[PDB]
Amino acid sequence: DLGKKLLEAARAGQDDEVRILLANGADVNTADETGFTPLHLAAWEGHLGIVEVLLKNGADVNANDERGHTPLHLAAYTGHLEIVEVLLKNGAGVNATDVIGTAPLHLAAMWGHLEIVEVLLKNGADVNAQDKFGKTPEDLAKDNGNQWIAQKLEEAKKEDLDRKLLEAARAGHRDEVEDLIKNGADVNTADETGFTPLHLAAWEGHLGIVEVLLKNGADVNANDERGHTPLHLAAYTGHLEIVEVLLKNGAGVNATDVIGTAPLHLAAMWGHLEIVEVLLKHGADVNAQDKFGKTPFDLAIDNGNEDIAEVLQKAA
Repeated sequence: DLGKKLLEAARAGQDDEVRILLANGADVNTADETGFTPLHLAAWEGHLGIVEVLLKNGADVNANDERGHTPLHLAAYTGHLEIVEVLLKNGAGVNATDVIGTAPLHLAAMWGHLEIVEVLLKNGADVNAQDKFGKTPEDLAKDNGNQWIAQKLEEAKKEDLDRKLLEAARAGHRDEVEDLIKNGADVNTADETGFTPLHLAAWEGHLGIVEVLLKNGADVNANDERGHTPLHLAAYTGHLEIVEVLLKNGAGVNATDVIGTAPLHLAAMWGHLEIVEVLLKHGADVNAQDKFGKTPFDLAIDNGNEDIAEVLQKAA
């Protein structure tokens, strides 16, 4: 009956009695009739001291009860922020669900535990997880009156939809892009360096996605942190058909980055003759110097692109 005495001590919060019982051979993973273990109970009542002890003595951080509740489900239910951080620390399942489909984030967002919510998200909690009733954490927050947590969850949702749109744009998944847009993703979002979905599509040469993004209000002249526009990226990677659509949709043909390089500079240095001819036809300044002083002609000569040098020398 050591199991009963360990369950009791864990619930009451008797730190020493927990150690005395474990030392005398108590099974750290015993369970009452419903399925709660010594860890479940210590997490339900908030005894951080016994939590750390039990984990250190071989407790299963992810034990389930009859209804599929885990220790993390409980600590998130009772608002004990310190215990949640430690359960995750030992490999607790941030997205473990119960028979109803409820995850810890459903619980921390239903009982107004702002800190626990942002801690769960940082560890990978899914804001779009739906329970058996079709409720996400954001739905339960609005049903109870936690409006700040609801906004935070909305923020994380848009943050996640934007990341997906950037990746879909890079990878060339026209279907995912168009659906992400129809779900409210910002076509103008930007990663840490300032690349928008239209930057990535032009860089990778996915013409179909360039067109879609532009038809949905994408900033054709958006600048990354280095001052590059999508046209800069299409010109130097050599995607002729994208350059034409970009220019047809308002692309500044004389945009300059932090180094003072225009698209013509990049097309001439990388040796894309057709794009050089198209840029000139659309108004590119043939004589433009970058901050170091080089013209596109000098860059073509530097790289042995004689055809390009000829065309630039004639347009000058």
